[PDB]
Amino acid sequence: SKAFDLVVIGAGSGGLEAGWNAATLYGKRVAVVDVQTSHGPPFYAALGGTCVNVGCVPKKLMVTGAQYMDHLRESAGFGWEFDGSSVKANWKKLIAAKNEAVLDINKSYEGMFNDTEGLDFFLGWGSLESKNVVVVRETADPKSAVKERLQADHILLATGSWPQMPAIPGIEHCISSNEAFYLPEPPRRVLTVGGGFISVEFAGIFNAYKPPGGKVTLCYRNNLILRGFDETIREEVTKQLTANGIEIMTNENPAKVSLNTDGSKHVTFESGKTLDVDVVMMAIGRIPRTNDLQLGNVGVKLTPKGGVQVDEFSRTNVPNIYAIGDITDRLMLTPVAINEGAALVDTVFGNKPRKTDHTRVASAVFSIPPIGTCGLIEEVAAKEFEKVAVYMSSFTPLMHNISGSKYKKFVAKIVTNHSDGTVLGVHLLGDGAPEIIQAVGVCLRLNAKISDFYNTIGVHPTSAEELCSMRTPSYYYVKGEKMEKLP
Amino acid sequence: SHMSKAFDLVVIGAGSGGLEAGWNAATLYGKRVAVVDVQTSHGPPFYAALGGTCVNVGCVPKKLMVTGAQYMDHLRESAGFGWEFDGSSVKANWKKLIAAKNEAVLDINKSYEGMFNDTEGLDFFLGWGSLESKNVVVVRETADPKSAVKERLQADHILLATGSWPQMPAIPGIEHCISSNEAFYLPEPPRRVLTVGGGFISVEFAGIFNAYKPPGGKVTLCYRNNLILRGFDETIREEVTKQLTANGIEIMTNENPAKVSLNTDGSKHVTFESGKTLDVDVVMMAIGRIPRTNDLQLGNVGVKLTPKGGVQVDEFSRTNVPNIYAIGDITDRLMLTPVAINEGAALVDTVFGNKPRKTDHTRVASAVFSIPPIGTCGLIEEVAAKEFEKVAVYMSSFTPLMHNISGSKYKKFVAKIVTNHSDGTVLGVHLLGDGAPEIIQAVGVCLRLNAKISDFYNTIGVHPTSAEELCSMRTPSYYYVKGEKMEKLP
Ligand SMILES: Cc1cc2nc3c(=O)[nH]c(=O)nc-3n(C[C@H](O)[C@H](O)[C@H](O)COP(=O)(O)OP(=O)(O)OC[C@H]3O[C@@H](n4cnc5c(N)ncnc54)[C@H](O)[C@@H]3O)c2cc1C
Ligand SMILES: Cc1cc2nc3c(=O)[nH]c(=O)nc-3n(C[C@H](O)[C@H](O)[C@H](O)COP(=O)(O)OP(=O)(O)OC[C@H]3O[C@@H](n4cnc5c(N)ncnc54)[C@H](O)[C@@H]3O)c2cc1C
Ligand SMILES: [Cl-]
Ligand SMILES: [Cl-]
Ligand SMILES: [Cl-]
Ligand SMILES: [Cl-]
Ligand code: NA
Ligand code: NA
Repeated sequence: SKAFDLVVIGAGSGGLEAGWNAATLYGKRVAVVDVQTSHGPPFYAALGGTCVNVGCVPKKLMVTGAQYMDHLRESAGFGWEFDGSSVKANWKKLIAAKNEAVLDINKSYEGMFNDTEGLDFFLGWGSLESKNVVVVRETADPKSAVKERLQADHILLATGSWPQMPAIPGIEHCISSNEAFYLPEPPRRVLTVGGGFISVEFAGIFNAYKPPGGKVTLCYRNNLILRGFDETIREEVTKQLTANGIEIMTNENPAKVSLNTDGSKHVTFESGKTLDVDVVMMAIGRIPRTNDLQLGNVGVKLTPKGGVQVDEFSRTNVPNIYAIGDITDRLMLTPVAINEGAALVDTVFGNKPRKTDHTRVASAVFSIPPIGTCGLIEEVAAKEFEKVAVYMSSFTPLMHNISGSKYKKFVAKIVTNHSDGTVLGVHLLGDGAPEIIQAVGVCLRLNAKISDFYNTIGVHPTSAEELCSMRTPSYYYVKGEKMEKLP
Repeated sequence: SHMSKAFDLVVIGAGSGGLEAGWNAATLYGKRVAVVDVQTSHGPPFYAALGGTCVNVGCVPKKLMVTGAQYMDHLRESAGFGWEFDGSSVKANWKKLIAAKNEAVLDINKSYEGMFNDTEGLDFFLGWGSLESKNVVVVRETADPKSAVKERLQADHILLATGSWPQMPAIPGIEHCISSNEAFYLPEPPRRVLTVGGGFISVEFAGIFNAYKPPGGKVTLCYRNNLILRGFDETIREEVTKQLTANGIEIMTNENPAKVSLNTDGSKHVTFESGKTLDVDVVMMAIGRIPRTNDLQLGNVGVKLTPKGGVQVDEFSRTNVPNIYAIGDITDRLMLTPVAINEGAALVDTVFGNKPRKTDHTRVASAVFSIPPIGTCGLIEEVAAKEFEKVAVYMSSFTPLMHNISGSKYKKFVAKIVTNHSDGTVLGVHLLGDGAPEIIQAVGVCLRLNAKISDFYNTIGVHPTSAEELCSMRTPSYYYVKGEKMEKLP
């Protein structure tokens, strides 16, 4: 048995931040537990968390790889000549370079533990034995061989989320994003199930790397992909995915999946339609990872959705037990889990309580082309503010009339409280959107108004400068109703 | 008819500034406006045309050409992500680039053309504008004041918006050299080229010629002092030098051409002041741009010039003559299109809108489209350090993740924030690497709202991006205390 000031269950974004800050800013004794030290099967997430191993970082590399499909084709407009028939996308080379890059980060975090005093790493499955004891076991079976027992005065739960699998017959024929990262070969025909950013991002990855005669289909059970994003943007990205050869099946949901004699999958939709594919990747949701923690042993309370319930400072119902990051089922983003972990350790080991602000958080979707957003979409703004204005600009950038990708419209929309000009949200679609939106998140912390954008001098020629050129609302919401003139 | 025409405002120069002023005077305030320019569409002999330098031989076509040049990196970098193709078959077709560019520019030319037909009170006159007197602009067939008169335009107010022009140094064999204007029209990409100058135009062109050079080629950039891009962040100056070298560009600093002659094969033989020599197919001089005031006949009305040669103006763009104003590059200040545009809008609001307004020339964001590019806004540290007793510099430099796989590990991203350490106010932000021009725009908005470093640091990052580094810097890398560089406060 071993003592500590902080035991962190889960060496991911939120937990490495919390642990690192405690060991180094406040010189506490920290233990951190995870099930695996390097990425991949069988447990996928590992030292560094979801982001590093099966998340933001490898997805970004693979989206970057998929973008060359457009680049190679678009180069001809600017005079570039080569043998187009010689072009092939080697997925194994992609995956191998991606794995090497992720493994470098893994080795780097191992070195971080070996080099930082008062921060120890424990390999295996952690769970709550009592209010101040964490057990680590050989496997996730609450019953396997104990490896270590750790008493702790404070306990941080930061075990993240896991893909949700619907309970349809044949679900075990489907993969999740976890397995997608390791596919031996690029699927020829693939169905991504879901309308959110993971389904959209992988559909473009697979679309770029599919072999000759490939097809990517994305299905979603409701009418329009990317619920929660700007409505013009959802429509436009739908249109740009279609122009790049992806087939979008809206109002469709798998009812079952079966095995074909050749090893491919036979998907039957609730509507009766059928599709044969090599891979069915479910990306319908991620759920808080709470099962393995034996939370009953101490009474830590859950919300009706399955998140560990927390107050604004991340405290559970049981004193000295905390929860940050995806396990709380709030904003599922890496930097938000990091900010929670830092605010928590500031509150508990330093002294200036700090709470994470969950409004006006900027985020991105690495679709092709990508989306960058911060703050409210207009239909949510229309329910809290009596007068809302929407400034909108949309057009194909001149580089994309030369490249031949004419379908590539840039969209910039600014939503305001029309009573005092306060910017409430900014929504972007087009090359560079994720990069443009970062400093827009700072603007929103400063309560920028539309006149602060419009009075700023443009950087020319950029897409971003569009945000500084809008003076006149394209339309309004008054008391929740959409209209073109103010009444 | 054979009678002069009358206007509230005559603008000489239909470019960035003049078109903004004219359009706004006509459409917002119902003035009667004339705009004069020398050519309706781009290209020789006069290069700039309706739409200005920006549209014809500046921002717009250079960005299309830098975008074309970036495919050289994209093609190469694709291999690290598993793209395979016949490398040996790769050609850069400069003539296709130039054709595509001319066609895009000409489309813009044509759309300005129809704006004039349907805008009531906004008229275009072709030829050369000069001041005959306080209320009469004469338009002539050429820049020579003896050339024939095409029109006389009566004007209550006159706006000088004639922009700037490349400067040519008076060295022997200067006639064998070209400027950026000709560079846009060269029939063939040069095998060997010297770009003379260390400013943005020389650097951006070096990148473009480097991508499109034929098989045995070489781009050399020379600069008379010791480090390119004066006026920019010093770290970024040194790093951009390294990245350009890494891409096969030869940077010769502390070198200056003394003379140029023709070898017997027709190539250019450049001798430097050091006595070093270089043979090239093209010498592009880009040592500076000067205000275009010579053709205006300013002596006729007594408009004063600064020592530097620009039209002297007050904060409201007024000259020493009551109803004659000047904006844009002719005033030899900040030579940027959106600055000319903002000056034009402010001037018109002031004169005809009764809502006085002056352009703010501080904290203007701007970009260099070098490969890799720069985005910058506000003070560089050594300027800040002369004005503020305590200055903190936050600095981060990293290889973005993609370049761990691409092959281009030399592509370091640099992000610097310079602050007044007494109260945390951001004084300057300086960025080098892919996306920097796009990231920096909203930074301009932050600086105009007096952001502090903690406004940055408390903002949650968008992950994974390069921009998020701006919102993860909490501890100075170093300081200046009463002008003195030091890694810690005393
Ligand atoms: C495909 C995909 C793409 C994504 N892209 C982005 C993006 O672009 N930008 C963004 O901001 N966010 C992105 N995310 C979300 C981001 O990955 C998460 O929000 C983030 O990782 C949450 O961090 P966390 O600390 O809550 O959990 P995690 O980082 O998931 O860490 C949990 C850790 O706990 C370990 N663990 C679980 N149970 C136990 C146990 N009982 N004992 C010991 N260890 C355990 C796991 O092995 C894991 O390493 C993406 C997610 C996915 C799935
Ligand atoms: C190569 C290059 C690249 C550039 N890149 C950028 C960039 O990326 N971003 C940026 O912001 N700025 C850029 N600039 C600068 C930008 O082009 C100028 O700051 C801007 O055009 C200034 O606008 P203006 O209205 O002062 O003058 P202009 O746009 O130059 O307009 C002046 C007009 O007056 C006309 N004219 C001149 N004399 C007369 C006369 N006597 N009678 C009638 N008409 C006349 C000319 O034909 C011209 O059309 C670049 C410039 C160059 C040369
Ligand atoms: Cl769905
Ligand atoms: Cl819907
Ligand atoms: Cl060619
Ligand atoms: Cl020089
Ligand atoms: Na350690
Ligand atoms: Na931050």
